[PDB]
Amino acid sequence: LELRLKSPVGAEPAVYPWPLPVYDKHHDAAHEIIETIRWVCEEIPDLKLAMENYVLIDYDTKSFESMQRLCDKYNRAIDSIHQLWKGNTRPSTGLLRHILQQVYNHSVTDPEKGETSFDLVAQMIDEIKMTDDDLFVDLGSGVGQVVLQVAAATNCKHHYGVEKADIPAKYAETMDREFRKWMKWYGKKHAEYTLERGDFLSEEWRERIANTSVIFVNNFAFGPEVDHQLKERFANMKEGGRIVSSKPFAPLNFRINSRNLSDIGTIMRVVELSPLKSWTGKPVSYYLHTIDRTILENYFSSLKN
Ligand SMILES: Cc1ncccc1-c1c(Cl)sc2ccc(NC(=O)NCC(=O)NCCCN(C)[C@@H]3CCCN(c4ncnc5c4CC=N5)C3)cc12
Repeated sequence: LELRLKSPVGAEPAVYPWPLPVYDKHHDAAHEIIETIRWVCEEIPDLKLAMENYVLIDYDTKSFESMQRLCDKYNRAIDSIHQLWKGNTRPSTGLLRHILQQVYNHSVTDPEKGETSFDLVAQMIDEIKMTDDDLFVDLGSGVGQVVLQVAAATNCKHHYGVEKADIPAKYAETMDREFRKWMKWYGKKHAEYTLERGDFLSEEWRERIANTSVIFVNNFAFGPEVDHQLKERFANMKEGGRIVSSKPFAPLNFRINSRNLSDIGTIMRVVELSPLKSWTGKPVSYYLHTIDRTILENYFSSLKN
């Protein structure tokens, strides 16, 4: 008693047991199956032609037979297309959102222990414009969704996620497995990444932060001691190093003077960025900090002149 979806690239099939799992009040495996089929049909125009029209319209998610017939029709169309062909690119943004949701639903089995975030991360990725020279770190990466989104979208040398908390770091291990598996199932390419359990305030992480060109950090809920210690870690970063955060680490209007020479504002430019400046989501801002020690050098040059 199960349902199978054949991979469009010949990987192992996706196997779902019956009764199908319900993930939450807004997500279930039946709709995940239907949406997976629809995404594969977008990926492969021949597949849409091979598949009969009525199949994705006339379906009963509460009927094993109807869900089985839907899977059988898609599976037969995959076989016909595989036969036609007998004669790895980066996923689209829409497909990537589906993959990340699918990876999360299969990994976070008990959510008690995405949408607006996804589109915001996509905006941040578009603004920062990382290259193969960059090293990316999401400081306090949770279950790893931001790292997975960035790794699937950019060509950074490596993407890292560091998470201290036990429950998220444990779920991240499954998120990592499920992501690699689903990305292979669709035949989609992603850059290298690592989800690690650790403390970003450790001695090991002091040098790693110093050597990171792009840091993303959701610092909104951090205490003043974590924030204070992070500013100290950022003070070792290279010129041009960037920090994208949910709360600024220095004032937007920082003005260097004789009384504030110890502030992080002496060595970084800070700008408030917003998708509102065609966005229709939450009126949210993010903060881009760029390491620039010329702020401090110019102040000293002006003291001597
Ligand atoms: C996109 C977005 N959507 C909604 C709101 C905001 C945003 C947002 C911006 Cl707006 S900018 C931006 C940049 C990055 C990110 N990334 C993530 O969201 N990444 C996932 C995510 O879940 N991030 C939060 C994980 C929090 N953790 C459980 C721990 C809490 C305690 C601390 N901690 C911890 N870890 C390791 N060592 C440690 C510590 C403490 C001391 N030493 C981590 C997000 C955003």
